[PDB]
This record gives sequence, C-alpha cells and structure tokens, in this order.
Amino acid sequence: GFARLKRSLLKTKENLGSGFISLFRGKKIDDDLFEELEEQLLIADVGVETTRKIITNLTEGASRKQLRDAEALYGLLKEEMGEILAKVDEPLNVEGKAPFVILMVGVNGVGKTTTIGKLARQFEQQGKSVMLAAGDTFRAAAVEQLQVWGQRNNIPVIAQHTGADSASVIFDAIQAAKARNIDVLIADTAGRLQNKSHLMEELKKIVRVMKKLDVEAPHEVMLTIDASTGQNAVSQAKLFHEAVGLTGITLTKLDGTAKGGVIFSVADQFGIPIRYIGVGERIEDLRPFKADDFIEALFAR
Ligand SMILES: [N+]
Ligand SMILES: [N+]
Repeated sequence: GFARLKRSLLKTKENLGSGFISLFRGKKIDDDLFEELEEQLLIADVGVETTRKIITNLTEGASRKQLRDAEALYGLLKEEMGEILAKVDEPLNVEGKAPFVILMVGVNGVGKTTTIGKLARQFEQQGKSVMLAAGDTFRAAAVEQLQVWGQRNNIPVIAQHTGADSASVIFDAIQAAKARNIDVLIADTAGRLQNKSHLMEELKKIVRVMKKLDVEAPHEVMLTIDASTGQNAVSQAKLFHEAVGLTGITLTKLDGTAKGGVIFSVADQFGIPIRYIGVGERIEDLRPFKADDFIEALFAR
C-alpha cells in the first residue's frame, strides 16, 4: 500500500521525491541545477557517496535522452532512486528450516529486543512456531523484556543467569528448537559499541557455535538500525557488515523523521536486503519492505 505509506514519509518528502518538484520548476539542465540537487540530497541524509552516484547517473541519463527541461529529471530520478531500492527488495522467507535461525545484531539503544518481539508475534500470528533466545546475557532488562513477550504470547524463551555466555545460551536454544520442532528461532545479542572488537568477536563466536549444530545457521543475520539516527545508521551497518556479514536489515523510526533519505545510503552502500521498515511503534507498524510502494509514496504528486 503506497498510499498508506505517504503519511509516514511526509517529513522525508520535504526534500526527496515530491520535494524535488519545486527545485526543478522552470529550470534548465546545467551544472548549477545538479549542484542544487546535490545539496538537497545531502540535507536529506542520502550520504556523500550515494548522492554522487545519483547525480552521475542522472546527468548521463538526461544527456542520453536529450532532455531539455529540468522538470523531466523527475521521472529519471524516480527510476534511478527506485532502482537503488529495488536491488534490496527481497522479502525475508523463514519457511522450511528446523529451525530457521535469525541472529539479531545491532547496537544498544536501537530497539533490537522490541523488534524481536514484534517479529515473533507476527510469525506466530502467521501460524509458525517461534522460540526466542535471550543472548544479550549481561542486560537483565533485555532478558526480562524478551520474557514478557514470550509469557504473554506462549512463546518459549531460552535464557540463563545474568552474565552467562551468549554463545552457550544460543547453543542451548538451537538444541531446544530442534527438539521441539520449532519453525523460527530469533536470538537477541549484546550491543555495546564501547569495545568494538569484543562485540564482533562475541558475534563471531555465536556464529561458530551455531554452525556446529547446523551448517546453514544462522539463516539470517539481521541488523536493526534507527533511521532517525541519520549517518549513525550507516556507520553501524558498515561495522557489522564488514566484521560479521549481514543478510537483512530492519530500519525503524522512519515516520516523522526528515532523515528517511538514509534508506538510500544503506541500500546503495551495502546491497543487503531491507526486510522490514518501522513506520510507528505498534506491532502492525513494522511492515515488510516493498521498494516499489516506498518509491511510489515518496514520489507521489
Ligand atoms: N499467556
Ligand atoms: N547466508
């Protein structure tokens, strides 16, 4: 539903999508125009490298089509920015594994635990059996939050004492999931960026332990990032992807932020599928990402 998404993206539409119309009105296509467009893309948090790529491709496309009027750049931009998102438009498919293991990674303070609970409830409402692993083992509040989701939804939560070894919790959870014929296992993890090497080594150890039980696990390594944090979301994605290897992204807090343009930077810089976008705080506001809906909402005029 592109039309539902329009309200969520209003603040982002001030600079991107329909926000381009006033910039192009009555203008010719020249270096000054492309400089104005660069400024607007950057203020929208599209990022230096992705902005340069967009401008380069737009310039080449306009020249090849022999466009005269800047108004005609709008459709080329819609296509080119749409292609950026189309390259990461693969939905997450959790079917057919015993269990399908989602390792949730990211920094503290981006809502990883709440996102896990929302996804778990969604998979359960779809008829899948879910289990949760409380792998953020030194943060009692994170463990308790996961246990709240599990208790109210009759979803099992595997946890150990505060300070337990994360890899051992997740190992025990995979064993329990296999014993109990679970369809989907979602594992929380630590997120302290104070010691980056320690965090990445802990995640790598978790992955090695999983692989001993099922060489296909983890089936998804999902990053959660917060769109309202702007370029911090991009730097977080780079850290986890270069160190561990991501296979999916959930981007939260897109509603009301004018920094929604960061989705283009995340998509272009890393090429990792964007699985879900958050457009509100409720379970139902965590939506499967549809790049074409997103572009249509952004560029609606
Ligand atoms: N319950
Ligand atoms: N993978």
